[PDB]
Amino acid sequence: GSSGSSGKNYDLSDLPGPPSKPQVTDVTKNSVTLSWQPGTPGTLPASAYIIEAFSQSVSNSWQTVANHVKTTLYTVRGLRPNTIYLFMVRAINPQGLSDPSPMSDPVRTQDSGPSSG
Repeated sequence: GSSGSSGKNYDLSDLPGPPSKPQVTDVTKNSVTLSWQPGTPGTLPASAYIIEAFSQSVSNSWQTVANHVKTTLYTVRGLRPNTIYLFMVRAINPQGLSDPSPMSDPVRTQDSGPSSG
């Protein structure tokens, strides 16, 4: 469409093109807000997004930390203060998940003080 070239040409895929790397906006002791710009369709439309997180000091796994996200800006919650986190965004469609976004790179939560200062 409004482009017609890329480095590669086609794929063996029926999935959306992935989101951009998220940003980070609001953070607290245990919520943080992520903002990204969306993927684009091809074969099919998009259904929703996921966000995963990973933290060595939480569980050794990547886990789902929001599911069927219908927005581009999302407050994560329930985290641990003074703990590092990673995030990736994933698109969803009628056939699979897309390729992931880039990682957010490791945020740190604040602390469970009030931050009067």
